[PDB]
This record gives sequence, C-alpha cells and structure tokens, in this order.
Amino acid sequence: PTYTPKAGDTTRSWYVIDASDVVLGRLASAAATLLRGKHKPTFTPNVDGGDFVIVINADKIAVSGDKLTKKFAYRHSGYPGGLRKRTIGELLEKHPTRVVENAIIGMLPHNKLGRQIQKKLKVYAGPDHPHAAQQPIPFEIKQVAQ
RNA sequence: GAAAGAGUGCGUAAUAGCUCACUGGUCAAGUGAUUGUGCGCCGAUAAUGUAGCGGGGCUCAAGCACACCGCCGAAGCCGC
Ligand SMILES: [Mg+2]
Ligand SMILES: [Mg+2]
Ligand SMILES: [Mg+2]
Ligand SMILES: [Mg+2]
Ligand SMILES: [Mg+2]
Repeated sequence: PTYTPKAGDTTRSWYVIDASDVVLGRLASAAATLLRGKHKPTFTPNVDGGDFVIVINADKIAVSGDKLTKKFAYRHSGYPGGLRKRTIGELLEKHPTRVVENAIIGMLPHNKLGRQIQKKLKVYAGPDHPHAAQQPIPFEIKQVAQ
C-alpha cells in the first residue's frame, strides 16, 4: 500500500538561505516550504520530516510598500490594557531576527508537530552562523516554470 | 488711442496709496477650459485585546479589468 516512513527513514539536510534584499513573505514562505518537507517525495503529513534551515542576513530583509512604519506586531500581556505594539521598523533594530522568524511561524501549522518543526529554524541577523560543521548548502529562491 | 474698468482686491472708515483686468517689450513651445469615463483620496467616528483579509504575509501582487492555458475540488457522474 501507500508508503509510510519507518523508524530510520528520515534524513535531514542543512540549507542556508541568504536574506539580503529578499521579500519577507517570499523568503518566509519558501523557508516554511523546505522546513515542513513539502519538497520531498516521501512527504507524509503525520511525520516531521523536513530539513534544517539557516537564514543568514535577517537584517537585510526587504519589506515592500510602506510597512516599515504602519505595520504592527501586537502582543498582549494578559493584564487589562496589556497590549503593546511594535512596528516592523522598531523590531528591525531592537532585535531583528524574530521579524523574519515571526513570518515563518505564521506559515507553519499551529499544532504540536509545528512546535517540533520550529526547532529546525536558525535565524541569524549577521552574515555568518556557527553551524559550519554541518556543511549547509546554499539555497536559492527558485520558481518552476509552466 | 494700445493702455485705462461708471474702475478688479487690500486698505485709506470718504479720498490717497498699494495693485489689478487691459497695449509696448528680451524670453522660447506649447498653454488654458470643459465632457465621458477606469481605478484611487478626504468626510470616517466607542468602550476586555490587534479586532471591517480566517492568519502569516502580499504592491518584486499573493490587488483590479480584459483574453487565454492548466490543474485541485463533493457521498454529483463514470470505472469494478
Ligand atoms: Mg476707479
Ligand atoms: Mg503689472
Ligand atoms: Mg489573505
Ligand atoms: Mg470523490
Ligand atoms: Mg451516486
């Protein structure tokens, strides 16, 4: 019948994605794609069998239009009147990384498996990362023509 | 006579003056006015928390209109 992975069937690859002058939504959508494992013919929605993704230069992300001043990130502290908002602007120089990862978390499934999947994401604001030991192969944001 | 309006606005409370509509000039090609529309702007404004895209995100469209090319999709139809 239909193939389902056994215990030692999942193999993990390390991708590094450069984020310099890339659209935030495009980068995050692709990273979510190859973080969930949608690019593998052995995909199965039950199993967490994606790949590791490093995002490099999360500072240099591109946000189009006029969202660096009028787009907000809202958090609520649970206390009455405990809502705070930070623009994309402030969030890009206070601590930038979460901006990129915020987008990716919004495109992974919001279940327990999504929590397991998140752990494979490594966002770095700098141009360099500490994971050179896993030989991360560079990944290009490609579109397949039709 | 070109240029002088029973004199256009300020202000002199009235005049005056500042000016203007209107002819002379050096300049160097456009310049001003409507009507039919396609998309947008403002008017815009409530009380637990974003809160009038389902979310992330989208103008490098993932928005809109017109053509075209595929595909997904039901217990519908077909196949056994
Ligand atoms: Mg007069
Ligand atoms: Mg004059
Ligand atoms: Mg949407
Ligand atoms: Mg069916
Ligand atoms: Mg039937």
